[PDB]
Amino acid sequence: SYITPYVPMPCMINDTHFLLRGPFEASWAIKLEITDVTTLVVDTDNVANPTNISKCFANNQDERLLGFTMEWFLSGLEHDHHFTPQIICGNVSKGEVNAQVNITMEDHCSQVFLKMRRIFGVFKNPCTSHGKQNVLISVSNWTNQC
Ligand SMILES: *[C@@H]1O[C@H](CO)[C@@H](O)[C@H](O)[C@H]1NC(C)=O
Ligand SMILES: *[C@@H]1O[C@H](CO)[C@@H](O)[C@H](O)[C@H]1NC(C)=O
Ligand SMILES: *[C@@H]1O[C@H](CO)[C@@H](O)[C@H](O)[C@H]1NC(C)=O
Repeated sequence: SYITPYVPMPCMINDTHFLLRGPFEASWAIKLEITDVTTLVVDTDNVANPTNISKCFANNQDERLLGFTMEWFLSGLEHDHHFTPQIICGNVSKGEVNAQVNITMEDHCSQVFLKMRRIFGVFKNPCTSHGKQNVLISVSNWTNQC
């Protein structure tokens, strides 16, 4: 099989905060926050799915590398047709997160949790408790957090 060179550096802040440092020691990092706070609402122009979630990083610099990193991150979940979380792109120029991933479904939450547990290791299971659950994806600056 083929080995991608665009593998980020994972680092876990805590049970709900995670970072994927852009490959080749980039000056940026993908920020993943597990939270039940809804920040984004469905709009006629911002709906996305796992197949074109890269379009939530259009106006960003080095958008190619961001797309490659998100591609690495979503391996094994996008190919799944039974993994259909609502994904809402956000206006980064207005201060919104790059993407909001609806993981309210027990199965979607379970899949995201298992992928992130393969990446970062053991942490608190967010799907035990019911209710709304989201993964907010943004791009933050690397300040040598780890
Ligand atoms: C997890 O880390 C973030 C980032 O520093 C912080 O805002 C948040 O309060 C932390 N959560 C807990 C439960 O400590
Ligand atoms: C992703 O593709 C769907 C159709 O498959 C489309 O409706 C949606 O607008 C696309 N996402 C973006 C951000 O353009
Ligand atoms: C997330 O999904 C649930 C059910 O799948 C839905 O009730 C909720 O409205 C969705 N979130 C948003 C912001 O639309």
